[PDB]
Amino acid sequence: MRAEALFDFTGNSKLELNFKAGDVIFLLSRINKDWLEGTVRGATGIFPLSFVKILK
Repeated sequence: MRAEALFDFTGNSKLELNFKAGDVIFLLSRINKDWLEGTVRGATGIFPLSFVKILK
């Protein structure tokens, strides 16, 4: 599925997915209850579920 970012998320590590509010993320899977793995802006990485709205 996909998720629309609600807030900007600037990760510290290259393992974390960077994005800005309004970006639509192509989800890859849940890594745990509070985090997702997804793709956007040419990169892949993990990010907090609470920073996006799942489009479903």
